[PDB]
This record gives sequence, C-alpha cells and structure tokens, in this order.
Amino acid sequence: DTTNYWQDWTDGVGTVNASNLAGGQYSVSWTNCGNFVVGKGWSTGSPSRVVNYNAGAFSPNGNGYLSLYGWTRSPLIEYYVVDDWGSYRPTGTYMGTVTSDGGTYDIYTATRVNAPSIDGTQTFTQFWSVRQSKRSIGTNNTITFANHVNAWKSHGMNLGSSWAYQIIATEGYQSSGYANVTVW
Repeated sequence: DTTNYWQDWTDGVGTVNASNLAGGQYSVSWTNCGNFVVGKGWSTGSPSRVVNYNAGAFSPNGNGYLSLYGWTRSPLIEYYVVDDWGSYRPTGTYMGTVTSDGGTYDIYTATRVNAPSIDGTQTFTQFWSVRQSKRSIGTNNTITFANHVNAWKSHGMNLGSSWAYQIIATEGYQSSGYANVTVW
C-alpha cells in the first residue's frame, strides 16, 4: 500500500506550483489561486484502506483544506475527510458525527450543480467528514477510512461501487499558501 498516484489539477486561475517529489511526498506553493486539488495516493481507492500522512507544512492564507479525497461512480460521489482547514471550515447538511483516530468529525452531505467532475460536467453529491477542531500538523496522522465509510452508511450515505482515485489532497480556493505532505 505505497502510493502509486499523483494528482495535479487546477482551474487555470492564479499560480499553483506543485512538485511530485520522491515516494509519497509532495509540495505545493500557490498565490491567488482559483480552485486546485493536488495530492498523492492510490489510483483505485478502497473502503478499508488505512491512510497515513505527515504534513511538514500546511500554511493556507485564506481558504484551504487538507483532507482525504477521492471519487466513486455508480453513484457519482465526491468525498472528503477533512483534518485541517484555513480560514473557512467546510460545512453542508449536518447528518451526525463520527469519532475515529482520536477525533470527532461532523458528517455533511451536499449537492454540486453542473460542476467539474471525473466524468465531465455533472450534477453529483458530496460526502464530508470534517474534524470539529483542527488536527495537529507535523505529526504522523492516521485516517482509518473504514470508520467513515461505516458511519456514512449508518447515516444513509452509501458510496458507489466503482472506485476512482483516493488521495491525501491539498485543496485551495481563492487563497495563497504552502504545503508539504508525505503520504503512505
């Protein structure tokens, strides 16, 4: 379960310099971005995967997220497990909570209308786990994904049966900042 996959997506606005370093390491510098998603992980995700990461730096200037991120198909779902964020904590429709890897998360669903997706312009659904307080940076952090997948099902939220990539993602929105993260 060493990483095999690198993701470098941007929306053309701003300047996003991401580096695909050795192993599961990456760094990304950004100034006045629109939206971007950069990260390292696996090209096919698993609901039982245990994900480890160490963020040497996570310094957003404004809105940015550090999270487990990936997609399913049938149905098309974009999913998030947010451990850190900048000036804006992401929320949607509250569904309950899950406690995993030492921390408690709120659970949110949301809908995206006519948006970019791994399958083009679509309207699809978002599943979110979001920590209630920011997790520590520089520490080796585990995300037992199975807990989130089971809490989600236990709350009406089933993921699709075809699994696309699954990454420890830095995402920016109308912000600047820097991040350096090792994933394994």
